[PDB]
Amino acid sequence: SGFRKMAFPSGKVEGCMVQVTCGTTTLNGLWLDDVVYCPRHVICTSEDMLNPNYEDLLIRKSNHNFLVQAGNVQLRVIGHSMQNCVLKLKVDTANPKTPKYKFVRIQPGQTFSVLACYNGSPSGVYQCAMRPNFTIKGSFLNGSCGSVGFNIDYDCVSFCYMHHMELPTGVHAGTDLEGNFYGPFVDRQTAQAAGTDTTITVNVLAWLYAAVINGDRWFLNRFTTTLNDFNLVAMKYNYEPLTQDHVDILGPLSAQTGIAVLDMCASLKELLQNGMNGRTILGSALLEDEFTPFDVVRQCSGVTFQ
Amino acid sequence: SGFRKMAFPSGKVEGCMVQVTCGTTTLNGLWLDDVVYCPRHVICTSEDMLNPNYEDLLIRKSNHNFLVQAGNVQLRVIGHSMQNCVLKLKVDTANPKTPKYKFVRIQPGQTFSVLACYNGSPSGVYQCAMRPNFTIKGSFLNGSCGSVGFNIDYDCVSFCYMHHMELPTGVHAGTDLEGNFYGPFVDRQTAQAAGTDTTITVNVLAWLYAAVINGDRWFLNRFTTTLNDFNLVAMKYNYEPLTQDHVDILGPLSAQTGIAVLDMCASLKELLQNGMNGRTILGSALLEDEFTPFDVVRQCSGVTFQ
Ligand SMILES: *[C@H](N)[C@H](C[C@@H]1CCNC1=O)NC(=O)[C@@H]1CC2(CCCCC2)CN1C(=O)[C@@H](NC(=O)C(F)(F)F)C(C)(C)C
Ligand SMILES: *[C@H](N)[C@H](C[C@@H]1CCNC1=O)NC(=O)[C@@H]1CC2(CCCCC2)CN1C(=O)[C@@H](NC(=O)C(F)(F)F)C(C)(C)C
Repeated sequence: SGFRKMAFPSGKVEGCMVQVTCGTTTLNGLWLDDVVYCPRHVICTSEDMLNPNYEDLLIRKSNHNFLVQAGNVQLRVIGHSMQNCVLKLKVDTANPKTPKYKFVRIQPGQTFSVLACYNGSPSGVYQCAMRPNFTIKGSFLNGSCGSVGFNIDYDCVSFCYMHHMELPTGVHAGTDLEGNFYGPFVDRQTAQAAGTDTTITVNVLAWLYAAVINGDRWFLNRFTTTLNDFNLVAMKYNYEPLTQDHVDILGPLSAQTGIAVLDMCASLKELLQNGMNGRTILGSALLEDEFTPFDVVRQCSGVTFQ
Repeated sequence: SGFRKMAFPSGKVEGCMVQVTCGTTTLNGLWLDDVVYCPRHVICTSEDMLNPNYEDLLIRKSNHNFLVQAGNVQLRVIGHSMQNCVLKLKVDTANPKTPKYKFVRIQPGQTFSVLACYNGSPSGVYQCAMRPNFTIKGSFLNGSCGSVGFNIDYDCVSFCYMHHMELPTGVHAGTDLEGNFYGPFVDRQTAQAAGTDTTITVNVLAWLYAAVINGDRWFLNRFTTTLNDFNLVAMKYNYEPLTQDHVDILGPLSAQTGIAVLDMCASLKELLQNGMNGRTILGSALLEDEFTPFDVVRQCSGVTFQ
């Protein structure tokens, strides 16, 4: 028992991280087979970070303008192209550490692990969710761009995120591995801002089930609610709506604990109207919304990866 | 910016994990050079989990009673010995993936990353602290014993924890890698219990400095306090005492933010007496005590490992 913010083991991804230098900018790249992926703003100059023309900027580069370091071994670039907001650097060596992988794009509400890197060297791993407003509440400093987010399914790494920028509230924006931004953000230094977020309702319910599995029951009650009546309360507390599909996804957790989903909704309803009154759930004094129903089952049931 | 519960990259440790079977018990072992380390209760039988005699139990075993699987490759045991509460299984192959390493024992208040494993296969990574009562608030299920806790310093893994058991409040107890338990716990199924914990004061202060670095300032105040007067307030809230050495360790964070340590103590004092009044710090509604001053500097300054 116990419940922790759990990331995937990072070893398969660590063996893909490299350092990409263009001019005086150094950031991280992801080396899979004979291609290195990195944020295209690596080619941006200090003179015009405000409104670059990346097509123009890239046509002025040669292969030799990209220094790629895999550890203490330099990789020769033999081709380059732009795909949306990422650069694809063709190199003359396939990464022998290439895992089985996919490029997948995730939905707001889903979670992933981030391997933060500087100078091609992994610094730390942590778990994030895609917020409803398409930001992620990350932990990133200068030089972290090109760090990736990922999920693991048995032996296969599903890459879902590459880091590109930090917004003025301290949250982060980036792309999928095809270079397409999550949300309405661009890789220029404009006045963009996150815009209003909501709480991921289905995930809070998942985490309440985790608490019950782990012996926190104090927030349970004998009441129930209709889905419609629950959602009227959710709207007022800036929670997002719960759907019948969310109820279906919570089925296994409902069956394990014996607590009907709509009964748990009635408990969440009372938590929202009354607060927690000096008590905690799973060591938190807030309702936690960055665990999916999958995350809870995995952690409380013990799935591994190989 | 941003602040996350950050674990170390786990790849160096993933390459050391193996599966150890004796009888009908399977758990995890740590393979370094030609030795596999695992919890000695792997040899315990179901008949007498209550009060085993491990010397007696081990003298009745042969090398061939230990099945060790490194992935899908079986390792031949060529010797075995007991060191305190761990078993040292000598095998006929050195782990070619052995990192530079040390066996270190940590202090309550210090943090480490845990690579949870089942059947020799890594499941997830998360960050823990050694509690003042020598438990850790982990996340562990059946078969997780032999998972290790560790810190990384450049290229060198400092192993500090091996998992052995779960106590009745859902917290966890284990040994250092020499087999010596943290705290007053034994590897028998008796009625042992955690005993009362305290909050790690210096770590809360570190995390308040992290918040200021990240732009949360609302809890600051114009007041100050003496160390003695602060500790009178700490005792009453079950915080542990703050020492001049703790004040010295917080020096760098004090200098970066311009907030004197004792000034931050006055802010913590008011937080303890008034609560947080519906506000949050670094996304938490509780005072967080599982980040050390080192953790904060590392995350807010960007140290890597290679
Ligand atoms: C990548 N190494 C870096 C990550 C970033 C530094 C601080 N914390 C982080 O997560 N990305 C950047 O510095 C990008 C690159 C930039 C925009 C594209 C053109 C070249 C310069 C500036 N930048 C930023 O993240 C900006 N943020 C913005 O422009 C935004 F607010 F999003 F519009 C700054 C202000 C430097 C954080
Ligand atoms: C290791 N695979 C396992 C980890 C544990 C299972 C559930 N969550 C966990 O962290 N360890 C055990 O099962 C140990 C082994 C045990 C004690 C030594 C002799 C052989 C049997 C039983 N055990 C336990 O953790 C106990 N706990 C206790 O005995 C304690 F409370 F600590 F005294 C049980 C009750 C099974 C959790």
